[PDB]
Amino acid sequence: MDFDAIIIGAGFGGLYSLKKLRDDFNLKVRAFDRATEVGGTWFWNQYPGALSDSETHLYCYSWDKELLQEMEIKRKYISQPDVLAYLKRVADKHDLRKDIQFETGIRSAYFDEENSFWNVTTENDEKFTARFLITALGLLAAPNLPKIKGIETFKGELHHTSRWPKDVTFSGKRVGVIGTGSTGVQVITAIASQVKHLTVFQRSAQYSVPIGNVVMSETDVAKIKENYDQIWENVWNSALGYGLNESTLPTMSVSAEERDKIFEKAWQEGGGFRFMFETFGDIAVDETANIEAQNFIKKKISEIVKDPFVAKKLTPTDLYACRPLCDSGYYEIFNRDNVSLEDVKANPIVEIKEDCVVTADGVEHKLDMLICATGFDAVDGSYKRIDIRGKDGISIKDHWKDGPNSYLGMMVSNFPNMFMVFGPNGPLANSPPIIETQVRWIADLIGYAEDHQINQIEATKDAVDNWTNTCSDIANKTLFAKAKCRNTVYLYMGGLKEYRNQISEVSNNNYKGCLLKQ
Ligand SMILES: Cc1cc2nc3c(=O)[nH]c(=O)nc-3n(C[C@H](O)[C@H](O)[C@H](O)COP(=O)(O)OP(=O)(O)OC[C@H]3O[C@@H](n4cnc5c(N)ncnc54)[C@H](O)[C@@H]3O)c2cc1C
Ligand SMILES: NC(=O)C1=CN([C@@H]2O[C@H](COP(=O)(O)OP(=O)(O)OC[C@H]3O[C@@H](n4cnc5c(N)ncnc54)[C@H](OP(=O)(O)O)[C@@H]3O)[C@@H](O)[C@H]2O)C=CC1
Repeated sequence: MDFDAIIIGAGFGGLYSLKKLRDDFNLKVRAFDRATEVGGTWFWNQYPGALSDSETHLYCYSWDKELLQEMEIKRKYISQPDVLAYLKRVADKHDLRKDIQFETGIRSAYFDEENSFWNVTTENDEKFTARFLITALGLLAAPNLPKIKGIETFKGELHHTSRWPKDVTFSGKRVGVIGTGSTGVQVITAIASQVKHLTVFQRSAQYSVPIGNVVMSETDVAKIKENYDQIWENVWNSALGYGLNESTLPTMSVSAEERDKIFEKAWQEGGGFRFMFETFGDIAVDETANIEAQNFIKKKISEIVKDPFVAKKLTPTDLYACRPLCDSGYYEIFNRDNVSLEDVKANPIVEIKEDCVVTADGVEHKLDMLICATGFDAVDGSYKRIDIRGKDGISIKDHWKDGPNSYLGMMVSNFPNMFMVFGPNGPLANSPPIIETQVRWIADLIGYAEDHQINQIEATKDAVDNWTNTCSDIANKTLFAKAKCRNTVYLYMGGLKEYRNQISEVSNNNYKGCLLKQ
């Protein structure tokens, strides 16, 4: 009797969840977040070089036409402080904070089968009740780097990229970075010119393409805002929602000289998804096609990195091109006299002293600062860190013991009245379009519940297994069977448009696979 819905999360997913349910469906709803301000991961992740993978004019909401026309499009891609300022504007305009309880982590969510609602308890023993639970948790857990003996003995600055403190200075300091993923590449490229010396501890070299983050002219921004309606229709009609001309052309169907200029054109425009999916249509499907994309980036590495032994060290061994990163000058950094690259697969880290990282060759790497760009736990980690218990009292820890399974990426069997926003078993595409799709869909169902006097919604065990069927069927058709994440399937790989088709069919067929109770 407290609320119609409780929302966990104050980022992209939770913000739109609260706006949709409160202002478009007149529900009484409260949102909770451990943060002190809106933003989600854009409020937490403030490491150097933090940048969006998707272009500025698309990494935003589409449901507010006035916001689209007044939005600031400063550069082709948007930095973390600017995303945070955008989400704070969204909360300002739509009067959202008055229904968000900040500095409040939820500890447990217990489904009350008798009354058909959720018992939600914060970490300060505050207990709320609500008919529906909206979980917009994102992806977060941060595996710091234990496994390395003696990391707790380090006397210098030790930061994980997810907990990046304020007022970090780099001048005159010897800095080390562990991790060469998307975050590591961004930090390394941003700080190398600022430090006295940078040591990169690379376990696995990955492919990276230029992002081409350039300033946007008054004319560039005007052409976007004049054609914004068509731009978003292309997003809903695409597989990735990145504004790309998604290619159908086979990689080997063109000559070697034509293939080189197609890759070169995308290399100049910039963009990771552009290089994989705007160039040709079978790079993630055919091995001969994939190797062609590998050899182009491998050739680009050996031209940029003048030292052939450093270039060889940066070249991915046998890793096939599956999600290459984007960078703003990552390969050029290793030409600097103050940058050292350490292959910690052939020369592993064995211990950390009070003042250094020591490798297996005995070399002590003196450091004033050690940055851990080591990553984040699995996508179900944010859910397992919650004490959620549905029917018969089973917890999501037990139910997802062997990975996350769901119906349409939004519903979990044995967990009624719980709807996941940007959760696992979802599509691989631009996140704001995915979040908007799922939030509009979930709100449509809850409105269908208030109209039809329904107080319990639950997915069946077989609709979930049917979802695992279509995800595994599409996934096993693509090259994503070597170094990724994902018989539990983690992602639906049919694209955004087919995901919206799939989810529209069951909303048009009386929510097939859902157990509606009155
Ligand atoms: C630097 C960066 C750049 C990215 N760029 C792109 C891009 O270009 N394109 C793209 O498609 N994706 C991108 N992503 C990924 C994706 O867009 C983000 O994960 C996205 O912000 C997800 O939004 P969200 O609201 O669902 O989750 P989040 O933004 O992570 O918000 C989740 C919130 O829930 C809160 N929360 C969780 N559990 C609890 C609890 N128990 N109690 C209280 N609060 C809780 C957290 O504190 C957090 O504030 C990027 C991610 C990062 C980190
Ligand atoms: N817009 C963007 O481009 C961004 C996207 N993201 C998203 O966030 C997710 C996380 O990105 P990231 O933060 O890079 O997390 P990642 O897991 O992608 O990067 C992990 C890095 O840490 C290294 N590592 C982990 N453990 C060790 C160890 N014990 N010793 C040495 N090296 C180690 C890994 O090496 P190995 O590979 O050998 O395990 C890898 O290089 C990505 O999936 C990405 O999609 C986040 C920020 C920016």
